[PDB]
Amino acid sequence: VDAFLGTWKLVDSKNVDDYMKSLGVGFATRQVASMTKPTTIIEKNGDILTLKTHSTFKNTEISFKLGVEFDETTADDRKVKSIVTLDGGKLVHLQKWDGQETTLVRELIDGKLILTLTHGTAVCTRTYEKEA
Ligand SMILES: CCCCCCCCCCCCCCCC(=O)O
Repeated sequence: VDAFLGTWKLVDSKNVDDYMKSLGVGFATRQVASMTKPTTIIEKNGDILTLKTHSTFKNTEISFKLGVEFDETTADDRKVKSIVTLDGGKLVHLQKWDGQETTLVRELIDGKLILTLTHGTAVCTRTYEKEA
């Protein structure tokens, strides 16, 4: 996981509105989200990973061990069962609730961190660049 660690800032986003609409996020929150550029911080302490997402709108923090299920409350206030794993070099975060699923897949391409979010038929891609 070591190549994922650090501070990353959003530089590009495609289809976030479609993804949020699929999740049932209301139009006013979608407005703010389409204009926010979060910072994501990924840190490790032994086998515990901490993932922070900071912005002017909402802040979230989760800590987890790879491969061990945990309870998570998401930024849009879903209560989900989550698991994060390493699969083919990608960090795969699966959230399950009410019989639904959404995946958040992070992969490193050319030194950038690409986050792909899928729910239903909606696919959003967000690109993050590393801050020194
Ligand atoms: C947490 C910053 C985004 C603000 C949007 C809050 C309501 C939508 C939340 C949808 C799930 C989280 C999306 C994560 C996107 C990312 O980390 O870039």
